[PDB]
Amino acid sequence: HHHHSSGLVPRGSHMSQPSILPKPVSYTVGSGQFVLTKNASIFVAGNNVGETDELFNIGQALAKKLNASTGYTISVVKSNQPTAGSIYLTTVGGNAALGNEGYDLITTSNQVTLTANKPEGVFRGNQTLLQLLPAGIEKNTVVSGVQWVIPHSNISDKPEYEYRGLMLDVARHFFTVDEVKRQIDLASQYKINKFHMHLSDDQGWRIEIKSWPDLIEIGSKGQVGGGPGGYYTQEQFKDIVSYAAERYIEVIPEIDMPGHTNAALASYGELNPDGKRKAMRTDTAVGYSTLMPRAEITYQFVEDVISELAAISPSPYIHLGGDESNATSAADYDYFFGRVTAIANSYGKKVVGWDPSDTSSGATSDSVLQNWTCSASTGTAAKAKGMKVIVSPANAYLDMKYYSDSPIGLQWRGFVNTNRAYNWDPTDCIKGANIYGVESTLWTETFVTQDHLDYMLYPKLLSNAEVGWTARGDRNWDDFKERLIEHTPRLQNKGIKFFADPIV
Ligand SMILES: CC(=O)N[C@H]1/C(=N/OC(=O)Nc2ccccc2)O[C@H](CO)[C@@H](O)[C@@H]1O
Repeated sequence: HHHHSSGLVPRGSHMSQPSILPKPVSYTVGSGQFVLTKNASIFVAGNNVGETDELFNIGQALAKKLNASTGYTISVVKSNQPTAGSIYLTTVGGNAALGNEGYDLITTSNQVTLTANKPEGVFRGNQTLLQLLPAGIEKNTVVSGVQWVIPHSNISDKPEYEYRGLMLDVARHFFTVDEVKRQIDLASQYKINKFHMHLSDDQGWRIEIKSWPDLIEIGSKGQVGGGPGGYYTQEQFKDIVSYAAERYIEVIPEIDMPGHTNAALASYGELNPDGKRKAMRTDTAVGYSTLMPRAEITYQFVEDVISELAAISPSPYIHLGGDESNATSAADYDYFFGRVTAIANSYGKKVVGWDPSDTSSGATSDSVLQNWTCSASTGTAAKAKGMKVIVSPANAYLDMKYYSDSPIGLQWRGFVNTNRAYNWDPTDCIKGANIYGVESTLWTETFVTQDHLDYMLYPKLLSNAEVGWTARGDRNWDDFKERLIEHTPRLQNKGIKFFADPIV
């Protein structure tokens, strides 16, 4: 038998017909079609009144999306007696084998029925439903001249990995609450279920801490290249969390420590050995900054920050960073990370950290390693301690240029085009681990505008999202590539300023 790898498409990028991404466990199509008309309602039915009420909110979110493009006014009904032309969302009789996020979605001529185990699974199923309707459905304004049809079809689905996330760096360049909500919204449509916020680094501090107000008054006032920066009040952070919760997306806030701390060090002189504030940094160097690992003021600071963040962040996880502490000795890093893990745990939070944080003698088996290095020795500690691992290999570093000539992006992990972002498995990063899942990281050294985010995340994130959701045995670049071509108008319709990758 003959085999080959993909080259660039001759003559440039290529960028009744459903376009499901990520690929579901099974999808069959039969004869006939359902027609969504102006008289459609969404019916919801759970196993008890509380569950029905949650399904009602989900139904309303779906109706809002459908109404924007159809111009209809579909409303939602608490009833288990759907009428012909209805969409029906239910958790009654869900297939347990499909888990919390799984669903069956069966479309007949008279009715769409989505059956899940939990409301979360109805929400994930709804993302598929939107992809079964014609391109045009994802428009934010009314589309005319398109019959809103769904082929008679049968889908069963569930994720391969529990953790399927996106990180946005808002420290290097700041993005508004609206901009952050948009990226959360867009990612949710591809079944991303985790959003990691990199809230602080050398060039800026982005979260209001009432007990240390100069973190904002001084530490938020810049960014890479010297713009004005910005920050989130605690009320704004809560709003982001709430918006994410409506999409069954867990928000994990990161305060990076003991390295990548210049913004805090520039805000408070007492955090520095010489008692003087550091100058703010607007360059892109990494590795040089450190908290004082043997000063109690350091641990008081971390505790105040953790206390306030814990109060407003319902996720059971807090990310404490731990990458590139090149100005911290191995012994002091071990000690430091153990102390801050104890603080986090006392405030009811489990710690996530970049490698090599798993090597801290103060880590517990409840701690989580974010494995970005992906070397043979990375996560040896995590594995021995029974710590879950989230992988972020080169293929998940979405800030990497697509090609040598990309006008934005970095290249320290090589170039990562749409194909590279697809052709990998989490076990390529680490073997012998309990892999919790995958996280796409969008660092923002070189990204200033919303269009820059769109360009780098789309289509790269679609590739990563399928690696997280679809089983390895069912992943195939030739298949995905052709599906991606088909999906292109949907990206256009959503207003995503994607890169038309020539490998697609
Ligand atoms: C965990 C992580 O990725 N840390 C830093 C980081 N790690 O940086 C490198 O080590 N870059 C580098 C390594 C060797 C040679 C040249 C650059 O990469 C990101 C950008 O992709 C930065 O935004 C992060 O702060």
